[PDB]
Amino acid sequence: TTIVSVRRNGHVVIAGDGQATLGNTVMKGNVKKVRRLYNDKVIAGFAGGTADAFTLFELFERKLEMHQGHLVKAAVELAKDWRTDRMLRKLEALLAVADETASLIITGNGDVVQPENDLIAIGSGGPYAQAAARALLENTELSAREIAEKALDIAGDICIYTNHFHTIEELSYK
Amino acid sequence: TTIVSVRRNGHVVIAGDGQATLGNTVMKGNVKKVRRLYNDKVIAGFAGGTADAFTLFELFERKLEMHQGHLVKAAVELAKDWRTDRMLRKLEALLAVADETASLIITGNGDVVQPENDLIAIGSGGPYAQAAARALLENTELSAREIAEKALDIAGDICIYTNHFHTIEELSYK
Amino acid sequence: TTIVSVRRNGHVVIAGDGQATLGNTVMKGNVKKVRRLYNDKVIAGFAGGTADAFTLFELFERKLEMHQGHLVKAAVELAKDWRTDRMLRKLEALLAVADETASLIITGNGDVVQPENDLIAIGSGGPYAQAAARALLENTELSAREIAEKALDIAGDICIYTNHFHTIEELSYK
Amino acid sequence: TTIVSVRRNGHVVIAGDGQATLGNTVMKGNVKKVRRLYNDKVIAGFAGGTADAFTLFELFERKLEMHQGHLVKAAVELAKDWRTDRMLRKLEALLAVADETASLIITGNGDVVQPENDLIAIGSGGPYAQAAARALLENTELSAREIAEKALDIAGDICIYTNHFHTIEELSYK
Amino acid sequence: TTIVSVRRNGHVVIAGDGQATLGNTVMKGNVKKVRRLYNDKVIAGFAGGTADAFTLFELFERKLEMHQGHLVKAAVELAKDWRTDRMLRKLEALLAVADETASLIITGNGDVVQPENDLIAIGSGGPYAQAAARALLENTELSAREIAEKALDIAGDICIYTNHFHTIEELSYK
Amino acid sequence: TTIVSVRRNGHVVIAGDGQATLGNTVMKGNVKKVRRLYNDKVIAGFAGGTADAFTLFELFERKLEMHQGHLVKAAVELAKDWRTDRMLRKLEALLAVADETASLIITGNGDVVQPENDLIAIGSGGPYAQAAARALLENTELSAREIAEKALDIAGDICIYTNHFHTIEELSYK
Amino acid sequence: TTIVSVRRNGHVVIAGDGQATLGNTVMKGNVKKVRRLYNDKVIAGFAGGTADAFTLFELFERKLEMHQGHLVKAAVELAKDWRTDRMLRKLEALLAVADETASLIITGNGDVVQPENDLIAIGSGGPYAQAAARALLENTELSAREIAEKALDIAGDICIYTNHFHTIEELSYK
Amino acid sequence: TTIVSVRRNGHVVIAGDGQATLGNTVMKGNVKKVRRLYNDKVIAGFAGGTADAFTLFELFERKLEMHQGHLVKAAVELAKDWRTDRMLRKLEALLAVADETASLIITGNGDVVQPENDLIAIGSGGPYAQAAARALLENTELSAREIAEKALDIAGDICIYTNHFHTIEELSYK
Amino acid sequence: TTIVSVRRNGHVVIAGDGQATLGNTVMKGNVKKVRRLYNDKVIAGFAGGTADAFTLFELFERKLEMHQGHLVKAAVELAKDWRTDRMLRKLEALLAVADETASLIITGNGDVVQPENDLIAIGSGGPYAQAAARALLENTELSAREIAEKALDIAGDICIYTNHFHTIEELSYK
Amino acid sequence: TTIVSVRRNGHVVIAGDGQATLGNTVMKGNVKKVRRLYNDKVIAGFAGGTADAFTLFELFERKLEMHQGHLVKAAVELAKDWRTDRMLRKLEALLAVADETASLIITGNGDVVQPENDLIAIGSGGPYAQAAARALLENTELSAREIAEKALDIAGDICIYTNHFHTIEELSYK
Amino acid sequence: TTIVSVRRNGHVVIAGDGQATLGNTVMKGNVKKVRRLYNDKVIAGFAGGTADAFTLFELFERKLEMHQGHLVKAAVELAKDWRTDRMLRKLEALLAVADETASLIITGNGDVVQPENDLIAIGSGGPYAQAAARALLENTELSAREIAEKALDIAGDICIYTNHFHTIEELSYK
Repeated sequence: TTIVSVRRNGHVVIAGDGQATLGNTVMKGNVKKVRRLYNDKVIAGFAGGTADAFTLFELFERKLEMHQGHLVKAAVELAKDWRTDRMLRKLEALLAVADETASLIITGNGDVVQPENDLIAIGSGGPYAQAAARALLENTELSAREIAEKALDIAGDICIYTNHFHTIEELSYK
Repeated sequence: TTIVSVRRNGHVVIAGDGQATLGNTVMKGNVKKVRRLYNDKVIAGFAGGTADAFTLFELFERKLEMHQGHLVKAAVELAKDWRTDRMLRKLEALLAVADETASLIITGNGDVVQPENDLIAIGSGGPYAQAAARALLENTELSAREIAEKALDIAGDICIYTNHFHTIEELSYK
Repeated sequence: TTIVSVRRNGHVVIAGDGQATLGNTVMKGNVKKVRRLYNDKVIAGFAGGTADAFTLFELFERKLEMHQGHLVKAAVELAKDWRTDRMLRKLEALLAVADETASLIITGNGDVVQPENDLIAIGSGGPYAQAAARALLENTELSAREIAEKALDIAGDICIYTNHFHTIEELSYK
Repeated sequence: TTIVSVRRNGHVVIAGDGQATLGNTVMKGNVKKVRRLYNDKVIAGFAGGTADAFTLFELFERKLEMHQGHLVKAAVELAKDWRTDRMLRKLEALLAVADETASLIITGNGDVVQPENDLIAIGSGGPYAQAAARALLENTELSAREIAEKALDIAGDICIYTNHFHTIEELSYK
Repeated sequence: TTIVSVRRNGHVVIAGDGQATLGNTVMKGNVKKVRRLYNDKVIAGFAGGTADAFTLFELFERKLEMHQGHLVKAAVELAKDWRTDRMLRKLEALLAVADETASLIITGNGDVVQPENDLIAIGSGGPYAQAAARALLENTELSAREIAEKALDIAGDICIYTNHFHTIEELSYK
Repeated sequence: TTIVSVRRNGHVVIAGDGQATLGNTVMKGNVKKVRRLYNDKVIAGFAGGTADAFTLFELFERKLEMHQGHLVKAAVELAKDWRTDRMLRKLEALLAVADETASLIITGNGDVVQPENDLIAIGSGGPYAQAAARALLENTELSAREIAEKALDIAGDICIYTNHFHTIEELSYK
Repeated sequence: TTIVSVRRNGHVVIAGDGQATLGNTVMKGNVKKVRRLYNDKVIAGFAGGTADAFTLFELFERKLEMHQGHLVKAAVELAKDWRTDRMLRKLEALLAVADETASLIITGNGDVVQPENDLIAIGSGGPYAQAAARALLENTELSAREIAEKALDIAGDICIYTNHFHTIEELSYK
Repeated sequence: TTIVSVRRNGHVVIAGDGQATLGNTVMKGNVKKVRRLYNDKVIAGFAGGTADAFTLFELFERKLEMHQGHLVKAAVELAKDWRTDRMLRKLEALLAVADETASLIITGNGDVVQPENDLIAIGSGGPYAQAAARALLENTELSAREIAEKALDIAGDICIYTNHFHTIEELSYK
Repeated sequence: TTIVSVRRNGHVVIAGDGQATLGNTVMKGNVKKVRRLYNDKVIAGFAGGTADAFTLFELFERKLEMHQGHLVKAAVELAKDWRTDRMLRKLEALLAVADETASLIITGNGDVVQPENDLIAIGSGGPYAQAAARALLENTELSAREIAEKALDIAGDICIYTNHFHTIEELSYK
Repeated sequence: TTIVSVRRNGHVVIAGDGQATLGNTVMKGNVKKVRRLYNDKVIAGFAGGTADAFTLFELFERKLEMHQGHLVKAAVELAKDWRTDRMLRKLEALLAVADETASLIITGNGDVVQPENDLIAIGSGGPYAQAAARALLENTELSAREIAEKALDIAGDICIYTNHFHTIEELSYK
Repeated sequence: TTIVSVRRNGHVVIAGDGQATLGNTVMKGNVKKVRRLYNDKVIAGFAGGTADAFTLFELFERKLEMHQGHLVKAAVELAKDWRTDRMLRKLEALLAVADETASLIITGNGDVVQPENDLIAIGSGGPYAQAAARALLENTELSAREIAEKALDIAGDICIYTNHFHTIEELSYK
């Protein structure tokens, strides 16, 4: 799976493919890896278990209620619980979550990372996506969405675990 | 890679995809895995190294000169040399080779196998292809080529190491 | 083992084989892998412990009583407790469950999955069944049952862990 | 160890050898691997720890008190507890248990298996015993006991972890 | 990563690089590895989870409030809870913390360590920094800062996991 | 390391970085990975032993003298001896070689490969270069050189085994 | 073992420690790891077997006779033979060799490396030595010998496989 | 690390080196591995974690309060708790502890060992120390301290994980 | 280590050696592996932690007080708590315990074992003792003691983990 | 397999069992592991391959022709060839060979061993046999043959890879 | 095994133990590890194959005849052929050889080594001997012999692979 987030001109997106792999075979090709949270004010993508994600995203909206939409703070409370809690600790996922404020990554290792230009590329195909996203951001006037999409397809072309089915969520605050 | 051979009504084909994988990434998407040998009277596909194949196919045409096109005999002489010879022994490939006479597999283990209905499906995607080829052969009046193709695409859909680029070689003796 | 579900024309089936393996030998050849549930309105197949099964399917029916036949909801509840309950967590299986509404998979991870066309193929022989089910579904008029069947035999013919003993549970609705 | 159960003409037996192996050496040659439970109405054999078995068999008689001798039901309650309970989970054994009703296997994996003709053959020598038991059941008019015994000796001859010391328990309901 | 502390002439620094690695690729190049604490009387560098850090440094300040700036004591308290608390135990990091009093390391093992000359060099690039810090400290008049710097660049020049983005937190006292 | 070749508008380049790694440290930062050959009519990049290189590129030029600049043919000859000669077999590398005719890869396996659009990206940083080269090639008018460059920096920015020292060998023909 | 070569002001040195380690114990503390070759015009150090080195250095003087003291050329002929020859291939060492012309490393992988300022640091302690050598070269007016020595001692202090026994060979061409 | 205890003529000592090793590098050279406990009436050395030791030694003084300085009894209570307690169980150290009564070793395996002449030599260098201590005790009239010291240095000379920094604690009861 | 029990003519002994090993060296040569219990009516040998032992044998005596010398019963109780109690579970050993009644083994698994002729041989040298004890028992009139002895020396002569220091605890009854 | 040689009163024997084990199963129970060589003047047993032995014993008779029956000399010539020769090196066996002169072992490691009293016990059951043989030799007036036999049976009783089928060869020179 | 050489006051000895081990048991207890050579002017000890030895020591004497007693030279010749000759290469051992001139080690690697004070300690018990030899050599007036002896016993007392059977070969010269 590959998940890409690009942010440009009051527009931030999160795109992901839809391949689920079991060993050396495709189990499902249309997994929805990107969704909306917190009255649609937040976009998010995840690598790994769907139910695992469902649980982590729910908790996140929760932490968000507790910090008035402050992305980062609620983001850390989750990176906090995630590593402490005996149950959450067992969960396995890679969260990519964004809003008008900022974009960031959330790992089970109690980490909240905010890459260089809010450019996120997680998943087995992450780096390939990042590489293309980078090339495009710095040499074309393309939109966030256009980049996320063209980047993700490139990833899809190189990464054996990423396909071409997409799901995109956008956020405009301009 | 997946290679499928189907034989129906004086028509025998050999189809293969074109993915070359390095670790978890696609190195090349249009590898030509099927070709012609012996004044076009023989069709052949291979899993593994291209140069490796080139060497083994050359020798095969050779063995064919030595047995007047007798597929099987020349096939075994190759399965013979392949395991004995200090150099060939190092080669690694999976040969699928056919003519109007019969279709067969040739392994470095000095094996020449002729599956149940001349139906061959080698490669990481082999079984998936075989399964579809089987379903189609026994429930539709489709041509060899149609089956090889539809089977290969199915393989391509399931196998993470097989793509949708095809190369087909057909032989009509009707 | 191999479990295949197929829904075509107001008919939806679940078919499984009967091999129980241990190491490299067959412990049992007639295991019942497909049963009925919720006053025979729901069908289901399972890969795993026979008792494991008996506890999950019971709980399911239970969840169905709590959501009046709403397949999905109960399904999500089950997958919900399954990954939470300290007792249920140790249980291991692969339920394939379906009714006139929809077909779907439940994995101990807590995932409820709805494959592309209500086509389910779980178990080591899973993909070989899928491959053949797909090929039949897209190139013949055969009935949902006939497909599960033929697919399953093909699975059993390739998978060293799947045999030819079958169990089918159909369901007509239109 | 090898444990064989055969049932023929209102006569069901359970036979087992008596070897205990430590690494590559025989630690004990007369281990009693078969015994009686529930006012002698039930026969049982076990592969693995003696104390482990003692604990599991005790609980089983218990579950039997709770289900009026209903073998199967009490059998599952045990396959249930066995996988759930934090303590039992650590136990390691393979239970073979029979009565006039039916014979079955009970694994720590929450499994209760009833082989094809109530023919059970568990243990490193299981398959060899099964193979002989099968040959004898279908080609001679021999008693359950005669088969169990001759089968077990054959196992003993082939399996390096099974000896020729026997313990048999029989049950006649004719 | 690489964290270097150096104390010479009433000046004590902590300098770290900014590389975040995952597998064989760079996830982030500008991580803030060195921050300030206890009303900016204390400096500190950390190798590990960004949130992990945020929880430890907070607790530290907390411990400092309980021992009025007594670096060491608070440091021992922190290392004390860290290996005891069921939540804190799962946290993983490497704090380098220091003030005019003394410089020191705190490891999740519960160790508070005071290296030979308040010279700290933690992280995969640790020793290459040490090696160069030592060489500068013993053969030049350079300032504490200048050393941490130069040392760190040298570290980044050798360590595949350390880069040239820096973060320095000085402290003058005399 | 990372070697990128790119051919656009009668211009074809080969660009490589200069990092030499050993374990987790940098042994050299300025290795010359791209040189010229055949009286400067041919360009080439190589990943591997510096002497290894020196023997292969020499032999190549030699093969070119035997096929009057026919890139491909010489290339096949080289790949031919390389897998045969008892001395050459032990040599390990990855040549990327190209001229106005065509660009291509030669692997010790004996393979001569011509990637989709004369786009070559070999080395651990290979795919990150590819990903970015592809993105630039398909969304900007940039020159072949400019792409190799930018691509390579992006590679070096992600790959822990690739740096920013470059070596470029262009070639104009039209 | 650690071997350091520094070159400054018409003065080039090669210093090495003298520890030989067997498992976790010191077998010998005064191994002579540096010596002179080719009528004293060449200095050299080696990591690994003494006899192994003796053989490789002999051959090197030989190759030197064949190339009129041309260090580099003779250096490559050795990196050539070393990887080809069936006997030499088995040898295991790391050669560091210098003259007034230049300093370089010679590996069994058919590699001849000339680090950035003729600064060589091979051996388990290599990097630590390099780091100190670097710090000293760029911040003090110290001689080659002084650096090699102070660097080597630092290495010795950090590397568990390097001691403080030294052997130095110098070369003055000023 | 190496820890040696020798007892001769109403004089018992405990000597240890001060090396802390991280992988293949020296992290600290002056670790204090020997200390005093219980109003100075008890001497003690430890191999492993400092904080780990701190915790175990504290508890030991405690157990000592509970058994009126009876070394052995309090020693066993600690070997008792150490293996039982869920927390202590995780601790890792090797205790060497002595008083005028006797000297002994205390392992996490619930073991309290009193070597042949109160001669203790634990740590990676233990055996080498023991060997020298033995030679000296039985062939010279040297004091406990002299032996501990000369033995420890020998260890230090042979063991790659032991240095020459010492800490000694003596006890005179004559 | 090696523990041998032998009962012949109203005499029953337990004999063990004294080697304590760690890695490939001898930590102690005089460990007391055989002691007395229950007001010296019962003898016993143990392989394992010295403190571990001290806790088990105490509990045993305790159990004996609860079943008036009924060796077996107490033995079963001990083996019962041993595998249940959360504290006792972590304890590891091998008790050989016996009296005029009977001889037997107790393993942390919870097993109480009575070997063929009250002949016990536990420990790495176990079988070599058994082999010799058996040979003496069946071909000579030697006393129970004399056998344990001679057997044990033979054990010590073969087993690298067993020495010639002995501890014997006899018992006459008739 | 177990092979025992005993020599007493001008009588020397070689006894061996007859089990051949494949994995965990008995493949053959009457393998002849002992035979005669050199006009019956020499007795011999072997552990391992039969054909392997056949080849080694043939060569031995040969070496014997070349050294006039001098056991030892011819024995070493074989231990010589065995390790040198490119073909013999691949052979795997354990030779036990005796004559009136002396008994000895011959390993592929170029070793010729003459145990303490010409007492040989090789094979997985070797030690158990040796232990019994020892006990018997030093406490009974039994013949060589009686010991070899009783020892071998004991081995057979303990060793899971040795059975009770025997082959004995004796030699009387009195 | 353990071989100790010690030269003090015109006396030089070589002493070895006699244990031959295989797995975890003793195959022989009286192996002769120290012999004489070159018309008894030279002494030597060896760790390894008994025949292996016999071939090396012979060749040595041979080399000595070619360099008139020049220990070192012959020693270098031996180490020279040893790593070259296709036959000798497979031989494995550890010669310790010495005369009035000097003492030294020869390893199959081709190394001739002269340890610090003609003190040799090879074999698994090597360092424990060294440790004690050093301690005696530096703190007592004992003779070379007496040291080798005492050292060796100490070795045998610690090393599980070394025993107390000795073989000493002295040499007086002054």
